[PDB]
Amino acid sequence: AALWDNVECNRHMLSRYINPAKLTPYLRQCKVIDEQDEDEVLNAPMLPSKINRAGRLLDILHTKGQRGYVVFLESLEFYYPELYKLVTGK
Repeated sequence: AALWDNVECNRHMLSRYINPAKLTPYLRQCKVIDEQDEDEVLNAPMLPSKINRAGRLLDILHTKGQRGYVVFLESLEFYYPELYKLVTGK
C-alpha cells in the first residue's frame, strides 16, 4: 500500500514511457503475470495517444503483491534505467 506509492505517484511517467512488450517476457518468467495477463496487455489497441499505453500493465501489477512490486522494479532497472531511478528516488 505504501510501497506501491512509489509506483503510483510516478504512474504518469511509467504509463507513457514503458512499452509493455519489452517487460512482459521477464515479468512472465518471474511468474508475476501469466499468459492471459500478457495477452490483455499485448492485445490492447494501439491508440494515437501513448499516454496510457502501460496503464493496464501497472494496474495488473498493483494486484500482484510485494513480489510483483519487487520484480517490476527490477524490470525497470534492467530495461528503463531512468524510470527505475525515478521510482526509487536515486
